Amino acid sequence: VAKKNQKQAQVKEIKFRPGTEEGDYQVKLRNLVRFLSEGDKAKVSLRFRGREMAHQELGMELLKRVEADLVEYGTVEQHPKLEGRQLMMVIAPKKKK
Repeated sequence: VAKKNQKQAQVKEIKFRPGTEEGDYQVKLRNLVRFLSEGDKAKVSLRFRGREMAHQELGMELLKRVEADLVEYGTVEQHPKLEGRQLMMVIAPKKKK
């Protein structure tokens, strides 16, 4: 049931950045969640700029904490992985197993 249903839906993505302020980190979290709440899929992507080293250890520890922040309103469908020079995570809507 896809690309041929009725209203149909589409997964959304939200980018994040290191050293993000609580304010920006909150609204962003809500957005990502809003996508899950409705019932749609959502994935996060961390982009580094300049010295990725610092963002590497910090960007990693982030997804981990962030993933949990969602574990309460979502679940992990695809463990994070390193791709090229960017990090990406996949969050699934809190529904079924």
